[PDB]
Amino acid sequence: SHNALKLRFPAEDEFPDLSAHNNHMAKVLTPELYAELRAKSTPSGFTLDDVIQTGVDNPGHPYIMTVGCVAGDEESYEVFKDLFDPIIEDRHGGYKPSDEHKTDLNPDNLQGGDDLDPNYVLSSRVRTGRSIRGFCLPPHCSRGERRAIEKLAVEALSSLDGDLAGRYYALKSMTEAEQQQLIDDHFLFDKPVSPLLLASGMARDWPDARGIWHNDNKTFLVWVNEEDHLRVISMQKGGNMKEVFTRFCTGLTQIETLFKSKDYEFMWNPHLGYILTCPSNLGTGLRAGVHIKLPNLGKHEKFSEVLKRLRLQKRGTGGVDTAAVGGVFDVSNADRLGFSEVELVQMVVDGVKLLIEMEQRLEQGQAIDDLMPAQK
Amino acid sequence: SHNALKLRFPAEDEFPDLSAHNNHMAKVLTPELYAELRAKSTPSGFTLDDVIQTGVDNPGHPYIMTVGCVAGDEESYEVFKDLFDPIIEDRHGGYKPSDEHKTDLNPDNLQGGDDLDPNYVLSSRVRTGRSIRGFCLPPHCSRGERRAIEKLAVEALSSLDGDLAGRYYALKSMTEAEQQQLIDDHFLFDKPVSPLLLASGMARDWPDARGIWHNDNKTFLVWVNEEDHLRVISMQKGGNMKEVFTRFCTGLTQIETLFKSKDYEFMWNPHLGYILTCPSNLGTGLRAGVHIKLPNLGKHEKFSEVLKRLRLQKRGTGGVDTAAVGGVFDVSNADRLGFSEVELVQMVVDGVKLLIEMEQRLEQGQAIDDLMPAQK
Ligand SMILES: Nc1ncnc2c1ncn2[C@@H]1O[C@H](COP(=O)(O)OP(=O)(O)O)[C@@H](O)[C@H]1O
Ligand SMILES: CN(CC(=O)O)C(=N)N
Ligand SMILES: [Mg+2]
Repeated sequence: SHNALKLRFPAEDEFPDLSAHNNHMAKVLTPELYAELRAKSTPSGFTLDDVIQTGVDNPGHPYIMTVGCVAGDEESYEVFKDLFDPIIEDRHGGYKPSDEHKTDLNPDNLQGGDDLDPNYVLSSRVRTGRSIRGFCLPPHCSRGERRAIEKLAVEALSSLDGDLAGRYYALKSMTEAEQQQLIDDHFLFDKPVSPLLLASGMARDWPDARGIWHNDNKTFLVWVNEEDHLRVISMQKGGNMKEVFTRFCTGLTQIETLFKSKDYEFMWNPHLGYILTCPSNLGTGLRAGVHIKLPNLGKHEKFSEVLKRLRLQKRGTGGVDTAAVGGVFDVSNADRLGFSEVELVQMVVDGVKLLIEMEQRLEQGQAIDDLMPAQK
Repeated sequence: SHNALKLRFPAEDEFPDLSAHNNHMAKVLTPELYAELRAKSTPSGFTLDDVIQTGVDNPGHPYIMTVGCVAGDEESYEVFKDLFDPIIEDRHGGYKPSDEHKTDLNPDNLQGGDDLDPNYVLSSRVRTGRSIRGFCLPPHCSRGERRAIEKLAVEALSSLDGDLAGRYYALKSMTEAEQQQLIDDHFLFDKPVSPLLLASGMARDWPDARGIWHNDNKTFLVWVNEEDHLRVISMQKGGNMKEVFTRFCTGLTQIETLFKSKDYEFMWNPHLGYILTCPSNLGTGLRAGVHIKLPNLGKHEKFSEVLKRLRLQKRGTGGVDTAAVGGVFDVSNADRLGFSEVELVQMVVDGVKLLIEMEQRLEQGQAIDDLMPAQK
């Protein structure tokens, strides 16, 4: 109806001015593609203008190119595939429209990874996101859908016991004390301040139906209705990535089984893996990483390059840890789609091991050139 | 609340005794203005008492006229504008509340200054400072904020390349000899001995989250978290001020670009230019100068007159808190607001040549007074 009104205007009159923009959406949205897709709509009523709104509002930057678009439901990726495919291929370094994504949530396929030198790895974690099929994604979901998702999530999470026994914390009723504890634990999320997220409409009705759940041992954490229906995180001190990944896989499996009993399932397909709001999170939507002490390597000229070759990413940290050590970094896999969860965790395990060997060499004041890896 | 307690005492009982003080703050702070602004506070909690403490604690300075107050966050200049505006006007030769700041980082607009006499100018340097919006300034920032700033600065600076490729050296990671070596060679900020630094609260937690980043040749350097979040410096031996300035403009613009790509912006506004801790560093926050041998002029009557005439300030060989040794004076532009960066460097280039002229004649007994220029 509203779209019907826009259709009365020539396509070029509604076409966004992206002359100063720098995001994936802007790169692919040609005057032709816009005229071609602007009349389309998903069953929930999500249109091309809805998909690209955030990319129009947020120009992005030359160096850091943002995605500039979001899916509003599972059908968005199909209906507007001519937009998403090029963006997906570009963002995930060559992932073709015909490629297949393999999912592997079997910890036993992981080789080693249970002994990352604790003298360097302070903590390990693996996180992902999931969408419940049948409901619209955060940018487009109604208060009703969101509340239904929250109910489904809470039921399941409250059924978990033993190692995964825990409790739910609704943001709405959260006390100052709970809020602080969660903040000290790095388990809290607030209303997004990022315009990329705000412009998509995902922050509507905040904090209605949003919540945080974590097990009593504080090694398993779930965020409900934030960027995606569910955000799942497994973590713990030390470098036992295998243990962290095992809890990750077990937790996801149990939750899924709980959903299936009520006839619900995660959004997933052979091409895009698990479906999520932002194209950059498709496939495994998995980020496996470690907080690692690398005071020597961190100050080395080829640090960023080595990470790149190992297909890893880094971020500095701002805690007392890096202050005392003089170089603690948050390192994780860079890939998301076209690699299974196992292969992704494997690259972090393998990558970290080499990082540690280099750090030790540097400690001894030796060279690390012979240890340099080739781009993987 | 502490301020609430103090508000229980009449304003006259809390009013500081500035009878033996000689700083800009002292020239403006009246009992009336104090009573009017003492109940105010910024979102961060910075109060008038916090703003003026250093000026109450420090009646004067052995080498320069001091401001006597500091800003604790970007909002300080607005909430306490009735204090700052008069000071800013006095410190920056008449800059009024209605005036506008102009920027000009175009090296090409600088004429000459590429060959200041090497027999006089030992080295040329151009520096400025930048504040990251959203964080409190050094007088008030928490250990957490300061650590966050260092984190952001290190990741950004690690992207510079070419002649600007560099490395970060955390203060806490240098040996005692390494730190003093950099200080004595005029590259690193001195130890927290400054009277302003101590009294304003900027020495807290030292040396936590403080450090210096610089390229291989140490011709482009960045101080992290000293008196300002960032102090960008370009320097080299000799008198080729133009090359120093060109490198300065280049590096500076790349730095801003890198921060923008991360959704961060420097504190700035049309009126005050770039926002820094000390009002004396507003606008361009630029201090361009040379280390110059002037044994004659140094011990001359109207030397301070020629400098005040040329809008130039003199400092010791080791900085503002030091005296000139071996006849080597630090001569730089005095004002920073109301003039563009190019105009500022131009005044230093033109000024130096007049200084060398006066020197060349004083060394020939031809004590000249005709060279005396008109105050610009
Ligand atoms: N022209 C110059 N050449 C070399 N070193 C300089 C020059 N100017 C300043 N320095 C050095 O910079 C340091 C800081 O001095 P200060 O007076 O505080 O300057 P600023 O405020 O600009 O940083 C000192 O160590 C000083 O020796
Ligand atoms: C107090 N000072 C010195 C300084 O800020 O470094 C002034 N320039 N007013
Ligand atoms: Mg200084």
